[PDB]
Formats: sequence, C-alpha cells, structure tokens
Amino acid sequence: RTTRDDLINGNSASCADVIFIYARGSTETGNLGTLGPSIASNLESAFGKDGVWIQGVGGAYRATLGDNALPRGTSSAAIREMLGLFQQANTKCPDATLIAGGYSQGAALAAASIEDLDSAIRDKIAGTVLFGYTKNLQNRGRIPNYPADRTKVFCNTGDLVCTGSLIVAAPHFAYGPDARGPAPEFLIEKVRAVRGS
Repeated sequence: RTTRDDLINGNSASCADVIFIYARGSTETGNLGTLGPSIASNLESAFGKDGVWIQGVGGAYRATLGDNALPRGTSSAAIREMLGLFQQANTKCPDATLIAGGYSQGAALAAASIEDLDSAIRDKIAGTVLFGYTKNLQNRGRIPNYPADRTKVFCNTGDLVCTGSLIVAAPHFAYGPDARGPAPEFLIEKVRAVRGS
C-alpha cells in the first residue's frame, strides 16, 4: 500500500531486474504517499512482481512541509537517506536498472540526491519522473548532471511550485492521472530502451 521496502527486505541472491526508488510529497503517509502506489502497480504489471522492487524513501525523510524552504528544497538528512538507498541498490544488485521519481518535496529530494550521486550510480538510473517539481523554474526543468532525455517533468498549469514559488494551490494535487498513465509509461519505455525486452 503506502509502504514498500522491497530493496531493504529483498534477497541479494534474488535481485529484481528493475529497482524503483521513490520520494513522497510533504505530509504524505508511509514512504510512497498518494502517487507512489499507482506507479508501483503499473510497474509490477509490466515487469512482474518478482521483476521489480519498489522502494520508498523513509527513514530520516519525514516529508516536513517547512523543509521546502531550505536551500535545496529539502533537508540534508533527507538527501543522505535517499543517497544511501541508491548506494544500497548499487551494492545489493549491481546489475539492476534503476528508475526514480518524486512528488513535490520528494521531487526536489530526488533532484538533489541525483545531483550529488557518484556518477557511476547516477548513470544506472534509466529514467526519472518528477511531479509538481518545486525546483522546476530554478533548474530550468532539469536535474543537475542528469540528461534531459531521461527526465520527465509533470508540472500542471496553475501549480505555483513549478513557477518559482512555494504556494500550494489545487493543481498541485492533480497528478493522479499522470501517475496512472504517462509516468509509468515513460519509466517502462526508458527501461526497455536499455534492457531491451
């Protein structure tokens, strides 16, 4: 449901081919929040339950609303947590293709983590999806040090966080359809582009 720790719980002897690491939005529950489960179900349909590991960013990431105001759009502790998960994935399953995503503060967290990641691991992330990207204007719709072709940003018209502010308006909560269709569609396509079929 809202909590998935497939990477942490997973057996190194039976690694999935695809590992998805996702960061929830502010004040959301579990480690997947409102959008994560929808993406997860569709990834499982495409790759099979044993084919993909779903891992939310929990631990030190409290998804505290106020942290949106910090320099990187989230806390240092949260970035360390997500970096640690990418590092665990790389160590536990060196041959798995990685994919990532984040919503709202989670999108800033995903961008900050990916920017700080060792390039060898970052290069294994075949595609990243960002919803209501809080640093969209500041980063010109990109994740620093990460290719534009592997990035997909979903920023609704009227979602003020996509236009340089931290005001939360109704369009910020209208990413449901994207999480159910185009976001997993993009992730699946990017994984198949490099893994083949």
